[PDB]
Amino acid sequence: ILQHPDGTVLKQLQPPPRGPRELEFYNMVYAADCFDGVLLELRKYLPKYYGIWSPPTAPNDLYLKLEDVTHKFNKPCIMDVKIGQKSYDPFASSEKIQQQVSKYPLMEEIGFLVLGMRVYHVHSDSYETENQHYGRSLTKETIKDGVSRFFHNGYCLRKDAVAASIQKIEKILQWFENQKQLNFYASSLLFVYEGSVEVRMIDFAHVFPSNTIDEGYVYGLKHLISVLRSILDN
Ligand SMILES: O=C(Nc1cccc(-c2onc3ccc(-c4nn[nH]n4)cc23)c1)C1CCCC1
Repeated sequence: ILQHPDGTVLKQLQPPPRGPRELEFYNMVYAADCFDGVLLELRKYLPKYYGIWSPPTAPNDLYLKLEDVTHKFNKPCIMDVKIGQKSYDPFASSEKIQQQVSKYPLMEEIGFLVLGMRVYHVHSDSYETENQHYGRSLTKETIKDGVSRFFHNGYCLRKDAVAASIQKIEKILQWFENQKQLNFYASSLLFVYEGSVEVRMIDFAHVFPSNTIDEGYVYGLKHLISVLRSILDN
């Protein structure tokens, strides 16, 4: 992800087939002549899409031009959470499945994985960053405290941001409970709050047509909501 001053991010397409699939996803959703009520509603929860972009002198180098969801914040606190019970898609080989489950074998049980966070700390005027090994080290015993860490800001637990996060996730869940045409694998929620709320769906390299509820994604959202709810009792 490259941040542009104009309030956008440029995401370089991942190698095939992932990058092309993510392009086609954005193209389908933001199709100008689209009057599909499900897809129109979905736009609210995605970054705004500004189309494919490539450098003037390099047509080979493909990017997506997306809304920077963090742009309107002064000191954004950011957390990326991968959602679902399976991080592999319906066309993965046995080895790919093994690779994906190996990456975090608790995905089925918990239904989400923290990819990382950046937390602004007022007292030090500095950022605490956690990488992918942080979330992958979390178990059922430590997931609540693992998530809570994100909301430690301003000499307190930011229960305001926790409650707001629940409310925004709930709307996304409502969308998922009113559609059976898309299933989402290895996609994320980006959480942002002001450290000095946004919750948006990102990363669509493994979104596929379906004729069923995305039960794994729903499970993930519900468990995430349950964890966040518990944090409100801290
Ligand atoms: O700091 C982080 N992430 C971050 C930082 C700043 C801006 C944005 C971001 O803002 N709008 C976005 C729209 C789409 C995408 C995206 N990424 N992959 N596909 N699409 C990203 C976007 C994200 C990470 C590292 C630790 C905590 C999580």
